[PDB]
Amino acid sequence: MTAVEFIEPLTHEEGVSQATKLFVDTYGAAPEGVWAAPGRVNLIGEHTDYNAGLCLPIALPHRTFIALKPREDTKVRVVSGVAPDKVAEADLDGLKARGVDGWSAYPTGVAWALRQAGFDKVKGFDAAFVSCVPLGSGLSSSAAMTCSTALALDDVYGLGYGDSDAGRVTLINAAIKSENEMAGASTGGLDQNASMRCTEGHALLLDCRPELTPLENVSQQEFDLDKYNLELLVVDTQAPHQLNDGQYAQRRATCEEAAKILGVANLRVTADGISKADDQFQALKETLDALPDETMKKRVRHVVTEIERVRSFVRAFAQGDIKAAGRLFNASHDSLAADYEVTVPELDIAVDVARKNGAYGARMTGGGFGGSIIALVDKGQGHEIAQKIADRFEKEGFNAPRALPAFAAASASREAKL
Ligand SMILES: OC[C@H]1O[C@H](O)[C@H](O)[C@@H](O)[C@H]1O
Ligand SMILES: [Cl-]
Repeated sequence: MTAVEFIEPLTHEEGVSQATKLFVDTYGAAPEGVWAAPGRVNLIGEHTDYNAGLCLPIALPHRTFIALKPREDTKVRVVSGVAPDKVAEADLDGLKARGVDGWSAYPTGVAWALRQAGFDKVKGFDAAFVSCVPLGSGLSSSAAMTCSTALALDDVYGLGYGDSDAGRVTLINAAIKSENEMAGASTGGLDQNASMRCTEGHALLLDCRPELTPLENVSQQEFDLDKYNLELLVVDTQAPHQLNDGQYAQRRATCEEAAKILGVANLRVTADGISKADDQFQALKETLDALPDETMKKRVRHVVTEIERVRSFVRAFAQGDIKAAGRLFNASHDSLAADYEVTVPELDIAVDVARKNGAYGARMTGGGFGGSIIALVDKGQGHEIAQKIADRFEKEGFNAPRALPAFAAASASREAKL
């Protein structure tokens, strides 16, 4: 039985080359250019983004590439390099929310979102996608697809939102709106902020209070693994997970009803009230006594402690306290498992193997219910822990996992013009 596979990121050259070839093969004409948005890892601050909390993503070197040409009419053609025979075709003229299904919903929905926002310059396009953000990995293949399309449409229609950070929040809202209202997949804003606003060697300290301007809601935190002789191990469990199954939405609804019983606009209000209390334990106790439901107490107890763990992680990493940073990873997972109840055996067992084989800490990243774990480990130990996870997986009768190199990489950009 064969060694655990590592999924190497497509280079600049491979992405441009493969995106354009799929373009020419499907459409015949050359694209106007090639754009790209990365997948992401969320280091800590999970199930916080839709509660107006704190998140800390990095962008992966792993990118979705779009070759795009705008069209004179309102028709949209899209093709994906995982099925280069199925061209999906749709029409923007009079298009309604939910008006496209399948994966074509996501990129079509981006033009739909921009025309809904009053960008009357935006008509149709042909696009070809090639990605190495693994599907079902919970590393935001979704956001990589929408944010690449949103940057391409901004560029070819000359909207003027692509060449600034502040500008991209308008493209981000469009990408978010495509996923929520066209693809009908509930999403909270973490993935698309990461994909369009992270920078190399930095994590994005994202504040999700919706009243904040773009300059107020991000801080670039130094995240140089080489400084501390670290490696970030990422292992996609490949556990089975129905893409959009209602679990994520139930969570959001419980939180939204938490906030209503509590009489706050959102749980970040509640979390900030507890944090600044002398006796945080007494502050959380008085909060949970207001929620009569056992499960709702646990969801709120997760969101309150998780926001504080983001502030605690940002301090720990800047101090070079990698033991303390690892413990914060461990506490975030443990909270996701017990209090939020979004883990599965594959995630728990992968984490336990990492823990018992010298990881500073390990945790599920993104939504849960499957997908990927992340581990702060010593440089040169990633392969060994990945292979230990794979061996356990086979002993368990689980599907084989796969691992990804990971480090803080660049956000969305244009890769090619002519
Ligand atoms: O941290 C939980 C996470 O789950 C998914 O990846 C969502 O799309 C994100 O917006 C975020 O809510
Ligand atoms: Cl096909």
